[PDB]
Amino acid sequence: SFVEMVDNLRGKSGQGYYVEMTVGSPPQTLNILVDTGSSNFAVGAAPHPFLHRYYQRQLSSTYRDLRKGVYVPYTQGKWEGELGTDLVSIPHGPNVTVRANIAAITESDKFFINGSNWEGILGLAYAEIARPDDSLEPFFDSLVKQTHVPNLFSLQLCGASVGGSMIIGGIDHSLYTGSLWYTPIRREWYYEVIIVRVEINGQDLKMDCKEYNYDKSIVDSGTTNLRLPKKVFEAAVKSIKAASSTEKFPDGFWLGEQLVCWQAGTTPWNIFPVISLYLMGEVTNQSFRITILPQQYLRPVSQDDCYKFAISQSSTGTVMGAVIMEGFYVVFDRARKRIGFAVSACHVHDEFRTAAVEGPFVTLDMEDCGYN
Ligand SMILES: COc1ccc([C@H](Cc2cc([N+](=O)[O-])ccc2OC)c2c[nH]c(N)n2)cc1F
Repeated sequence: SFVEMVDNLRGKSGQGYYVEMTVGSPPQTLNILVDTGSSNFAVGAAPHPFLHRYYQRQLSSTYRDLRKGVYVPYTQGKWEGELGTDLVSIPHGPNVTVRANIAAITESDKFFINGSNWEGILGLAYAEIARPDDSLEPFFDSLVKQTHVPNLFSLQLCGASVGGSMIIGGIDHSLYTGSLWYTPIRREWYYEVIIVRVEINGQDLKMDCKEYNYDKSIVDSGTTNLRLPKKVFEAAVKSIKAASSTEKFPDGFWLGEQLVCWQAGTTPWNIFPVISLYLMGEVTNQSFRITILPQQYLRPVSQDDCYKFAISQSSTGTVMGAVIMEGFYVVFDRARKRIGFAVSACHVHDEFRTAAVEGPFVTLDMEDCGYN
């Protein structure tokens, strides 16, 4: 089972992964970004230069107008829409059709990306961060309530046309290897977690573990990079720099501005360190760590192989984005309020190193790593 859902994700590097969904009756097909960093089901519902398709409510016999608007400011830009409901389904997902809240995006400024394969967003986080308020039930919540699909989904984000799998309602064994280790979901808004220790090539970053989670640490498929707090990013980069000093790179590379290139097939992966995040475990004083390779944080972008540094600075806490998720099979066990990590069956590595998920490790005062 779940074979119907395997490989149901596609994507364009740096733009996220999208699943195919249909909305309305008769069904209208759209590509919806899979975002565990937001909680709205929003879709383009009016003409736009970047949208080559859009939700046409007037053509759905099953549409219902909630007669309420929503205004979402996004960085330097925004989107606005009319809230409503309609029948939604996932062609390559569970065989269910559900009535869900839909934010019909009717106006936007600097939101939709020029030439992006997706026309909407599927916010899989919790209601607390749903716009305009926590009373707009997130899609996955309606899905679970209206069907018998277990309260759980898993993501295998593979990279370099990127692809992956979103398994709704189960765990597909062929998507990972070894063990799944679970970290508790600290609070149900974002998929917030607690990082209790960071290593660069085995060397402890040695910071107040509260810094790692300041002001929070989330798992966000809607973010490309691994984004770390300023103090943490600064330390991580210093350490990553030291670890790879056999070659020097322009300060622009460490800022994600400049690229770094090598003769096709000669990328010096080994001079780059691995990165380990220790996550709070399910058992007392027990943690586990997930380790990613340069193949994860060096985003491929001629007859050379060129890459961009995919670790960047955050002011809104740690974001375990695609850079992290692409090394692992990530299980969002909402039912049990925990997130599973297993080595991904599709992650990119070489013959000497591999992403890892190891445990347990004795760790005291893990609660103290949580920032308030
Ligand atoms: C409910 O309101 C929003 C939901 C999601 C986003 C973006 C989605 C997005 C993802 C990627 N992407 O690269 O996956 C690129 C561009 C995007 O928006 C244009 C986002 C930001 N962070 C998260 N989790 N998602 C912005 C919103 F205003």
